Parts: sequence; C-alpha cells; structure tokens
Amino acid sequence: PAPGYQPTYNPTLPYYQPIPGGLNVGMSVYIQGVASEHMKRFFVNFVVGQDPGSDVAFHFNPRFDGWDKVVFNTLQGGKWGSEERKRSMPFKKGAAFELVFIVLAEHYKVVVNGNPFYEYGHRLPLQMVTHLQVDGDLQLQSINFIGG
Ligand SMILES: [Ca+2]
Repeated sequence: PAPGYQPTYNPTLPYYQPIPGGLNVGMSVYIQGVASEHMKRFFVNFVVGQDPGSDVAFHFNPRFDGWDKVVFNTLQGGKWGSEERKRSMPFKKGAAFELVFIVLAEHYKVVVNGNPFYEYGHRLPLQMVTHLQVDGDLQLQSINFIGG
C-alpha cells in the first residue's frame, strides 16, 4: 500500500513505494532503523519511476568492502555517473540510527543521528523523482515522509 504522511512501521525489505505527492522542495524522509550486526548491503534510492532500470536521481550507498565509506551517485539513461565518496562511516555495527534526507533546492541534505553528514547536489531535476527504494539486510523500524 502507498504511504501517506503518517509513519509506516516495520516496512518489509526490499521496499519500493511511491513518494506521497511526488518529490518537492522542502520534503524530508525519516528512516529509523538498526544497522544489523552482519549487515553487508544497504542502499536508499530516489528513483524516477517504478520499472527496473529506471533512472536513479540519488543513490545513497554505505559500503563495507575494504575501507568503509558512503558512496553517492546518479544513474541516468542507463549510465552511472561520477561517484562521490565520503570516507567515513556514520552507521555502527548493531547500532540504531536515524537517517534523514531533506530535499532542498540545491541538494539532498543527509543527516545521521542529528549530525549533518553530506550534501548531494542535484544532477537530475528533483521533480522527476517518484519512488523511494530501500534494501539491505538490516531492520527498519519506520519510514516517514514530511511534506514540504
Ligand atoms: Ca570494511
């Protein structure tokens, strides 16, 4: 079922749902979860459409092979762009987290546990984004959309 502006508790992964009202400036996405002890995969995508192969305006991808880092990128016309990386890891083994994306005119502002983490500049117009996709072997307590 499509989300509204009330929290969705214990969503099942993989999660792939339409953003209520489409994506607009001022909107925030709140994700409460726990980064599992044996978590190997985790990503959040702001997607243009619901079909496989759809463009991804913003791919947010904590990575753990070798040195831990968070990767940020865009998939457009079947092509991945130049990767951005932040060489630090704000998620901790087995630890609860609050992950927030605030959609501003210039960038997605990413805040983790109340601490500003990154600002991903828009590459595709943010208004093209229609769906939120989340997957990984972690446990989500809730996903919540706050309208702008
Ligand atoms: Ca590692």
